[PDB]
Amino acid sequence: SSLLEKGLDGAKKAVGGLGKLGKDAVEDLESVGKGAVHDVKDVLDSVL
Repeated sequence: SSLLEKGLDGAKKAVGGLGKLGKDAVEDLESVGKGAVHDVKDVLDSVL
């Protein structure tokens, strides 16, 4: 019972299967938290 055997196996199936036909979400999920970081970095430059 390894975490890598259940963790990677869970991704390639739930993520690999859902992320594929659901990849369209990943796009809208790529600018979320991933875009919130760089989003503040752009505004922070004006604050300084």
